[PDB]
Amino acid sequence: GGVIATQMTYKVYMSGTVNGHYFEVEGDGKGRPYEGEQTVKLTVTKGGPLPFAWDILSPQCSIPFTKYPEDIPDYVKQSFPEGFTWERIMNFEDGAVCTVSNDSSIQGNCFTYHVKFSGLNFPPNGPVMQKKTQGWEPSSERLFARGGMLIGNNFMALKLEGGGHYLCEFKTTYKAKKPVKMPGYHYVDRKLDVTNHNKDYTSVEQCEISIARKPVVA
Amino acid sequence: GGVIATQMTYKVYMSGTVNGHYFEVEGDGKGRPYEGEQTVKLTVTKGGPLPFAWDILSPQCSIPFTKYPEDIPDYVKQSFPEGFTWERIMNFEDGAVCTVSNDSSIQGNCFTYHVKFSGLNFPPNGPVMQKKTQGWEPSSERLFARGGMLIGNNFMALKLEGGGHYLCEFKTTYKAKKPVKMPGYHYVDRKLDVTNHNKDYTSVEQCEISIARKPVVA
Amino acid sequence: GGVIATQMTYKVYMSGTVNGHYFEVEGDGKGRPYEGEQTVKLTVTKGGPLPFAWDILSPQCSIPFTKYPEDIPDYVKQSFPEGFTWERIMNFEDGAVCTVSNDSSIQGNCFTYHVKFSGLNFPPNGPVMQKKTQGWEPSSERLFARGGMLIGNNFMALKLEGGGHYLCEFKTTYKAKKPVKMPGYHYVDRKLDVTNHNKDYTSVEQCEISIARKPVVA
Amino acid sequence: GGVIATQMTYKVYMSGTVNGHYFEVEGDGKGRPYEGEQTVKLTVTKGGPLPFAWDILSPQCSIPFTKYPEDIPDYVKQSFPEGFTWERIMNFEDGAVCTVSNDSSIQGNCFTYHVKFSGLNFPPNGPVMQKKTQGWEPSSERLFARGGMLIGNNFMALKLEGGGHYLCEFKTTYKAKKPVKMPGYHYVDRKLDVTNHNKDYTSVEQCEISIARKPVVA
Repeated sequence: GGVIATQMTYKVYMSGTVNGHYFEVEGDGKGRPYEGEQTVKLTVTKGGPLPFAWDILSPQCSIPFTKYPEDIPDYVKQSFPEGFTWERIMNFEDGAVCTVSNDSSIQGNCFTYHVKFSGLNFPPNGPVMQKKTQGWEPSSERLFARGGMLIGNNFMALKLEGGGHYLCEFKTTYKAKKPVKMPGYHYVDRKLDVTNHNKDYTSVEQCEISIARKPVVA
Repeated sequence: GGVIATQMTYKVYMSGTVNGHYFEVEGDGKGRPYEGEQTVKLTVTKGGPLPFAWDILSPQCSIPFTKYPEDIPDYVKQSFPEGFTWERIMNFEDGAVCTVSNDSSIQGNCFTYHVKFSGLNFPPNGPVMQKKTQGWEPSSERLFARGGMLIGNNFMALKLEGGGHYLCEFKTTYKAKKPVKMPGYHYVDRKLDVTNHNKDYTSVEQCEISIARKPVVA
Repeated sequence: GGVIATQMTYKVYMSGTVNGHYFEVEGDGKGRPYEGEQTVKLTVTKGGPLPFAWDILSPQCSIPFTKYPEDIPDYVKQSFPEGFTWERIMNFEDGAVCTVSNDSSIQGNCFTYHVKFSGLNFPPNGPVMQKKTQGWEPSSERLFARGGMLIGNNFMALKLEGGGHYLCEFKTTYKAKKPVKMPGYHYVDRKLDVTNHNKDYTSVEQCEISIARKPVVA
Repeated sequence: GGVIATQMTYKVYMSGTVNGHYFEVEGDGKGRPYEGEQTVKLTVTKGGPLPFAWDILSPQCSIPFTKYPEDIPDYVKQSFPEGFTWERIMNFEDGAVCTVSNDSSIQGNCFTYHVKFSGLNFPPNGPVMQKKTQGWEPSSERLFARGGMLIGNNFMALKLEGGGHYLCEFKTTYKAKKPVKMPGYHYVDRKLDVTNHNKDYTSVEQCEISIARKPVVA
């Protein structure tokens, strides 16, 4: 890689509000960027215990750790050392909407992610405010190039306590801070699991596997 | 299969309007339902030549022909001989919206699809009314069970003449006419290509490969 | 008016499907186009009794009968004798979507409206399929000019049996068949009431008052 | 009013990001709450000069100053001294989305508004990032009660330099911190004008007239 080692670490500084409730989070992560393997530990440093499902924040806590085949240009890795930013819109089926923005920078062997999260209109008796969600189903992000940016769309779904799903549509725009070689139409399959946490989720550990690929049936 | 042979044929009767323009279509198709392989020939029997891109109609012309692994229940095949119906909403990025409804019945070795298509708000100088589209990128439909129905979401994209993409979000609801064994969270990867057509697309031939699968990274 | 008399009549021919259920409707209407007063009688000539709330069809049954102040150009009236068409998208809060297209022509003292209605994804246990709706709250359509077309947006709401509202967002695009003088940013306030009907709504009578105006607080 | 004087003042503390760009704003306002008349002066205290149109922030800078007829219960005024909060979603026609949350408190004769603004996906060559907008057309918010909250929908539009409009749909949810008497289906007409500002809009003065009313044609 030259700029990105086979083994990297990263820090996460997140801030934001959910239905008006302010909060702050810090995380320490590590993983093999070229293997698409990752793990991170979060701490609600302010505003905890959170009155909403942690699952809505788990996806906001690292694109550089995506396994890209050699024949598919890696938009995000190419952006360093300059780095990139991403902007995300999350539309939940019960009307809740979230806007999230990240700034990813690099320093030596450590990535630094600054995140601003804004979510609202989560129904008081809904899955999020009642904490009835149980993790995200594995997902598949559809990605393509446009205006020098990489745009990703994903039909996410949170498993519900008692069965059923709580749908959320994701739209993420990755913006490199310098022009890079754009990839073709492809996908990134992911698995995001909370592997550990304390009773009130003021402490959480997450694992994620991200692998890019070309259309299965082409 | 018992009800669905290894080799089947099917007839398509489509009717509808696009920005007020009425039209009728008839098709003769054939394929191997258990192999997910298909081919169909369409004829614009009324209202032709069509003043809009044929690509918006190609996806409306056959779920029974989807290759499902044995460990994933095939919602659509299970529905026969009773059959099923599907309702679809297509949201294009330039504001155009389409609502499509199908009724799939079976008689011996032949499937019969009756289709009603309603599309409007296609900008006069847009890709559809100017016929600047060049086929659909291969897609991946996210499917899950709910209320006894199978619901599918797909981020489709039409290739544009001169480069670039014209996005369309698909939402399809499959309704069996009798209760069947519901599948888990899965996907269906597809490839839909117009393999032949005359000058004004009043005649068209399409090929499609549909394969179901479980999450890649799980 | 010269082309539009002070008292006019009109015929309505509607066809369409709701969750796959086909139907046909015919109506005889009359009103004072310059006073914005209207009344029409509908008959479900085919596919009745309808298994869904009639309220979703009441708004599809006459823009020429809108009272426009003299200082606000009347886009629709100006279009005659050539006439115009309108395309409408209806988004209900429970996910149901409808696409509607009309063609308005004139012959002497009578207007003729041909309508195609396509609605689907109405939840089986929802307000529409269970017939729990009780009319539309009076509405206010926001209108402005663009590309020679008049575009209207309206936040509609159906009153529910037992209290509460069932929201629906309307987007209507009016397309004159000949260039006309475009109006500025304005609104059209309406009142649409079912004044009579038989037991299964296979027969219905509707009254409507439509008045254009400039912003109240400007 | 007892709690709200005929003449009041208020302070505004806003913070947020637009396409990743952080900023802070402070304002001093005054007005006659029962007359629906208002005026406020803003200062970009941090992150200026802003690289985006100020118009997107003008609507985030005071519901208490709305003239409500006596026969229509004033949800917001009733909430004091406890106060209320509002959550807003802004959907622009070019894809940009904003989520805004406010907290309105009262102390004597002064209202205090704390605001968090999150906006993103504003196209770099769009009206907002290029500063081609010229104020909001007067608007009309559709309001109704639900779950003890007041919900408002508004079809907003920004005038564009060179003619034309840039559409934005508003959805605002007002949440009183204590139960109050809920109003019926009604509207609030508004006029929001930037009456003064310096060259780079790091200083701005805004005027607003807000009047509630029942449906015009009922």
